[PDB]
Amino acid sequence: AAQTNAPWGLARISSTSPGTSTYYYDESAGQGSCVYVIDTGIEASHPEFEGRAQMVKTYYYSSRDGNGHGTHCAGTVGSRTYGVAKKTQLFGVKVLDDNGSGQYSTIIAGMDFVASDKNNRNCPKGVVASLSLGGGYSSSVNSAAARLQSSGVMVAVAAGNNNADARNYSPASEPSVCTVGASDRYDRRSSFSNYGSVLDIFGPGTDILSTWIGGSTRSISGTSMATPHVAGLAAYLMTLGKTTAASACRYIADTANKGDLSNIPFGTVNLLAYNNYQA
Repeated sequence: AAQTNAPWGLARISSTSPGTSTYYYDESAGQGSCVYVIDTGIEASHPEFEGRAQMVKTYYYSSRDGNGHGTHCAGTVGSRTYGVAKKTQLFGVKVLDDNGSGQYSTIIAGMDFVASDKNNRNCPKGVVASLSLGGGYSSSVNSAAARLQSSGVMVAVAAGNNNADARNYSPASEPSVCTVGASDRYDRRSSFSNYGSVLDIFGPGTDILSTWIGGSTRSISGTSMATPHVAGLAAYLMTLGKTTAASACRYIADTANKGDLSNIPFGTVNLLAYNNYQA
């Protein structure tokens, strides 16, 4: 399948070169997979989600996304126009309030929720969780991410936006999950992207167009935006049967575009997520 005039990040993930604008992907499109977006919620009523999104859990007075961030991330995973995996099922878990903040204890509860809740959902092709959040190092946060991964969920987490080594942030520093840095449309490391040995992969993160609340759209930047590209890619690849939740991060690294990013510090991987789709 070919989506013309796609957001640059979608085009980038199906291309061996920057500077194109068509997204190419297998029509299976993540059907039969599920992606949990653990964030500020999801505006499931947005036409871009086509009935494939729903809120399953909140820790606050509403499950609605009063912020936009979670809706944007969910859009990059799976919206019809802005998403990598256009037929996946999206499940929202609101661990962050409408100002985008959340306690680590709530975030941990949300991760353990997903590890169990997937047994209440139909995801024959596999389960992914996208975590566009983080703060300072916490062994308990890292352990919760490790549990979620161990339970059979492909966990993708943001590297962080501090232009610093991600070893000092969580859950980015957890070795067993997929830690995602951000790049721009010219294959440069995003100016804010964290780096370091704990990163597994880069995805598009600067000037990413996606869904927003109030049935709208907007372009924002962050490792928050790169993470759902990788989560959606994992769901897409798992639906194709090319990899599994336990092996998807490594498979994405194995098949990535290699050596193509600039300003990658010595010791950080130079790997850009790539679907290797031959039309």
